[PDB]
Amino acid sequence: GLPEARKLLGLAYPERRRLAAAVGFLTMSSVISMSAPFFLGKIIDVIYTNPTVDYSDNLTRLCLGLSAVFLCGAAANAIRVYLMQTSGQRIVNRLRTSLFSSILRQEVAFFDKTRTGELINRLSSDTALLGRSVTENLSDGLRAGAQASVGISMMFFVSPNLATFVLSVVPPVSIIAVIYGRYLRKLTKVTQDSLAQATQLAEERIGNVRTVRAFGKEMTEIEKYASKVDHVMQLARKEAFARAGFFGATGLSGNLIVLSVLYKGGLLMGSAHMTVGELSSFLMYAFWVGISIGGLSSFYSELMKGLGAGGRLWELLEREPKLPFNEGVILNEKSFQGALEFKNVHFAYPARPEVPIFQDFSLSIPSGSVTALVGPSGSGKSTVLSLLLRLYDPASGTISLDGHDIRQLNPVWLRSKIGTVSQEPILFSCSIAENIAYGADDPSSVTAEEIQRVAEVANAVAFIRNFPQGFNTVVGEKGVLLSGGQKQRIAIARALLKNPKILLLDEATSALDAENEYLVQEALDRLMDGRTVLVIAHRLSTIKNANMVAVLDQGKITEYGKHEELLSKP
Amino acid sequence: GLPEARKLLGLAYPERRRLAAAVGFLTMSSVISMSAPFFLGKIIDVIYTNPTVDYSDNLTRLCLGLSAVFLCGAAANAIRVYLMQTSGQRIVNRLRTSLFSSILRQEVAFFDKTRTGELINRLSSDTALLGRSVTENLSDGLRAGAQASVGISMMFFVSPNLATFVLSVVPPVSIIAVIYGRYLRKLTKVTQDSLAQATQLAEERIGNVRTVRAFGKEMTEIEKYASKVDHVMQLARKEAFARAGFFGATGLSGNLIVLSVLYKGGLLMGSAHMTVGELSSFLMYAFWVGISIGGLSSFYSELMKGLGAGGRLWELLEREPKLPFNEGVILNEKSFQGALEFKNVHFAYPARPEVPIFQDFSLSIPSGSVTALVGPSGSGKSTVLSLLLRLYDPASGTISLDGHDIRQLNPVWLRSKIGTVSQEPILFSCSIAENIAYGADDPSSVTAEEIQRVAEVANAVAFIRNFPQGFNTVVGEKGVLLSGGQKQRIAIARALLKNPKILLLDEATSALDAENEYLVQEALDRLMDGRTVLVIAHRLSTIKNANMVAVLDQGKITEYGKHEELLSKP
Ligand SMILES: CCCCCCCCCCCCO[C@@H]1O[C@H](CO)[C@@H](O[C@H]2O[C@H](CO)[C@@H](O)[C@H](O)[C@H]2O)[C@H](O)[C@H]1O
Ligand SMILES: CCCCCCCCCCCCO[C@@H]1O[C@H](CO)[C@@H](O[C@H]2O[C@H](CO)[C@@H](O)[C@H](O)[C@H]2O)[C@H](O)[C@H]1O
Ligand SMILES: CCCCCCCCCCCCO[C@@H]1O[C@H](CO)[C@@H](O[C@H]2O[C@H](CO)[C@@H](O)[C@H](O)[C@H]2O)[C@H](O)[C@H]1O
Ligand SMILES: CCCCCCCCCCCCO[C@@H]1O[C@H](CO)[C@@H](O[C@H]2O[C@H](CO)[C@@H](O)[C@H](O)[C@H]2O)[C@H](O)[C@H]1O
Repeated sequence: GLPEARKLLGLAYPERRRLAAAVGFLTMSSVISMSAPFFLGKIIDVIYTNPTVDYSDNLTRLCLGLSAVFLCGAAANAIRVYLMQTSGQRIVNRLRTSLFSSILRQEVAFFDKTRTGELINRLSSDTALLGRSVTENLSDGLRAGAQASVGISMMFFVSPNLATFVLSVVPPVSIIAVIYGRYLRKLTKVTQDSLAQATQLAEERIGNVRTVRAFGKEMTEIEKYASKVDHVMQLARKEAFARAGFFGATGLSGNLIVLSVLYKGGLLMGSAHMTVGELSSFLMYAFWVGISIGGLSSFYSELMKGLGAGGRLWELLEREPKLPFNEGVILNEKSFQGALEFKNVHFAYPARPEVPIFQDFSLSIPSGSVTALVGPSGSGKSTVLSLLLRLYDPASGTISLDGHDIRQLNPVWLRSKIGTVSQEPILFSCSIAENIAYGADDPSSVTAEEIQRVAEVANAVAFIRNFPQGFNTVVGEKGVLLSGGQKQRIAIARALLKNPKILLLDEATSALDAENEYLVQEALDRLMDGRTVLVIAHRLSTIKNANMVAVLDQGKITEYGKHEELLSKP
Repeated sequence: GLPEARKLLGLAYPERRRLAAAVGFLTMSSVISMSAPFFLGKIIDVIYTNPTVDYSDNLTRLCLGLSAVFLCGAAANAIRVYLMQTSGQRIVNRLRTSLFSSILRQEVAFFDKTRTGELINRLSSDTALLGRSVTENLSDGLRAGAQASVGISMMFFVSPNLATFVLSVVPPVSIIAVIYGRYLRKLTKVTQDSLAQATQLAEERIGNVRTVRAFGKEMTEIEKYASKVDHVMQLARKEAFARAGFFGATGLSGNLIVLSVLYKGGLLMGSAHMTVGELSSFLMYAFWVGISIGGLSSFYSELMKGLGAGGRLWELLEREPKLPFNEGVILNEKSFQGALEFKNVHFAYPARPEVPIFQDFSLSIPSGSVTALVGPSGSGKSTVLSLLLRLYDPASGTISLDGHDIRQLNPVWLRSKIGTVSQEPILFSCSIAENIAYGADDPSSVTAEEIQRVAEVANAVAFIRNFPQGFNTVVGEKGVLLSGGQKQRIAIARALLKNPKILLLDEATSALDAENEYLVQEALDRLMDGRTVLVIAHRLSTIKNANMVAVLDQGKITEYGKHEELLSKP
């Protein structure tokens, strides 16, 4: 309501001087324009009164004068439109940057409960709506509002009898038409509800054609759908009958209302209360009020749509992340060794809080050691990485870095010290070089020599240069699809460029081939060297060579020790 | 072109009598309507010539007569709209059923290369377009075409000088405006291309916020996006300048063209070549031609859109499935025993033809035996089920049922004999009872007693009745979410109701809990009894108890025999 309009006020505020200039051009053009029916009525009565008089010179002067008025009106409109559009574009730009900045500051839990599609609809559609609502739509309502105001005033000035008549007739007709319109909307909802059901059934059955086939139900589904769409046709016929009636009734009413004005006006002329010019003026103003009422109606719908968008954008713009974005301490070179400690950690994902991942999880990972995490569910093991990068906070317990609770540190800084290599790595739809550069604190500051060096160590340089575009080859989803081994080696190149003291590896037991597996293992060994390594082990070789082995069973470290001492225990 | 219009012809053909009646009402209304500027010009000249004459009785008779004309016109419009809408609805209904029927007849390979979203856009949007293109849009172009035709003819009848003048002036202005319009479209594309890039970047980075966080790149992405949207603003300002110029130029040109007609017309009146009424008639017809040109323009855009839709729908309607839908033999009771044979089967999925799944795969599954399929990739093992249900055909080799190549049999029938229980079952968004009933050849013919019986055997009846709605509980995605064990037991209830001689089980090694695992194993044992079972084994108990064990290595049966004889072999 009142604080909503206050937010729309401040939104247009940085552009107040452009919008004021444009409103000034809009007022000038709209009010000068409103004078034409009045002056046309005077000319109509002049021709009527004097049919024997030569009007060539007046006409030539008037048409030369009107040319000049039209050139001015065109210049004023050009300026007004440019000022309005550019004002909106600046507002939408400020909405895009502000909205994107807030979204990326939110905790992972927020993304867990919010769909990417909805956030993109807010960044696309809602920013467009909100931007034009305080500009184009505000100008549109302002013109229509002034033109109904001037029009109605001019109808009463031209003839207080005919204006009072129109004002007594239109409202009852408009009220009845609104009630008929609301009925027609309900018959439309009934049809579109039924059509939505049929389309959802169709979508489900196409999407699960393998299950449909498997049970020999293609013919059944075809007949089911045919029954649903035959019922839609039944509803659509009822709707069509009500729509035909409405268009007939509103059309007749519109025509008869105009006819009544021509008839009452015709009689007022005969009785000398009015001239033909005066009636012409009245009808032009009445028609202009009609259009202006339409304009105010369209302005109200777009204002409500823009306020709807406004509520959705102020929701994210004002959202305070439930986890700090760039806040906390940084450790010095002397104190940062890369030792990690889990102490009585309890955790369940925000989306599935009913499923406990950790239940009193304690694990001590000393500096420069290789600790192999072993256990049943990989969901539990993979969650360790998420908590170490503080994507989430434990429900209970603490995670410490060199004795410091990771909550007391700058999360951006914490993450710069912890590198990761996934079973299935994520590469953005940009060049290989940009993807590798991403590892650096400053990816625009990396040299081609640094990118090439880590690409050699990661055993990635040969397949990259074997691309026609080389390091300029656009990868990701929207680009060139890479093999699992190729994606992993670029992930290792990125890790090497990051150069973290702590490394978290998730071993890929799902897929690896004779050619890739060798060059990936060789690169992973070079990467693992001189770093605190936490590895979700699947390969027997990494478990035997690891300094320690941790058994994760039902979200707790049940057994911990060297691989050999673990075989002789149970 | 010519065969395209021939298809649109036949589309409207079943509704030819409704559409003819509506066109008749459209022609009547449009041609009677076109007479009003002519008759208004005569009345204008009558008032002008006789200002001293009482016209009250003529006006009252004319307004009573026009009331009757308006009541007729309203009735004709109501009928015309109803006939047009209902004709389109019948056409769209025939397009929905025909299109859905063709889609579900297509082989699984088709769905492998076609997105569900695209098929739903063809069933939603394109059926709507095509249906209104031969109805509403055809009527719209027909009215506008007749009204430009009558209008232009009437402009020449009213004044061949002024009509020739307008015809010499509008085309040069229209050509120049088209060239300026095409330029403005290119500046718009440049802006919207840039905006699409920025939005895609935003979508990717929001969608991969975990990777962005992990490398401390939230601030980098925010600044990257801000750079892209600042560049969009630069393009949008250039576009805004060209749009402002175009609206200024087209506005001025429009106004000056009308002014030229008022001036030339004004001079023709002075020289006695025309009357005020005649000029009024001419301007009304000129304005009506203007609107009609707009109407023909809108009709051409919608005709092209509808032809675009038409090409996409005739593509699927005329597509011949690359695998038979409901064609082939059925075996008798005596000859159907449920014995299966794979002979030198070679296969690679249509989407990934570079990856061979089977390379000379041969496996003999005798009637009433339990064969356990064991091996590395589960992708290979799961493909056996797809080939047995003939969702695909082998590239080489044969699959036989009781000595008959499954290609020679009716695939619907073949599938009625082969049941399946997946690790992750598929349940539609309908009642539990409807989901269970799906197993039957006639799911509407199953009794509540039959559904309850299989639900008891499947150990499903207790959790189903423990639902507030019971067997009426809507499950699937759009409904009540069930546990893995609950979904599996309903899958077993459906299998029991199907009562197949052959059963294909995919053992769920991913998830199973102490409570579910017992009741699911008990139900699976009752289901496995007296049937030819092929089980993708993960549980050691099922491999030891199985009649035979088949080792699948690199898409071939490397070792086959009893579990004990297999341990002493390598
Ligand atoms: C859905 C559509 C609904 C439309 C409703 C139609 C309503 C009918 C319209 C009737 C119009 C004619 O209305 C008629 O106007 C004249 C002229 O002002 C009035 O006539 C009276 O007042 C005028 C002055 O105003 C005097 O000159 C005249 O001598 C006197 O008789 C009539 O009292 C009135 O009945
Ligand atoms: C569908 C219906 C379409 C018809 C629309 C309504 C037409 C009404 C019928 C004709 C009534 C004629 O009414 C007549 O008009 C003229 C012109 O204004 C009036 O004339 C008055 O104004 C004109 C200026 O236009 C002066 O030149 C004249 O000295 C003055 O008396 C007459 O005093 C009046 O009697
Ligand atoms: C972007 C907008 C472009 C708009 C272009 C504007 C073009 C200029 C319009 C000029 C209109 C006036 O055009 C003028 O009309 C009169 C009246 O017919 C013509 O006049 C001539 O023919 C008429 C008959 O038709 C005779 O009665 C008259 O005595 C004779 O001089 C002039 O030869 C012509 O020049
Ligand atoms: C922005 C410009 C707006 C103005 C639009 C154009 C107006 C032109 C200027 C006035 C010219 C007046 O021209 C004058 O019109 C009248 C009315 O048709 C003509 O009169 C003719 O028709 C009328 C019927 O309407 C008859 O009653 C009359 O007997 C007959 O001669 C005159 O012979 C002509 O000289």
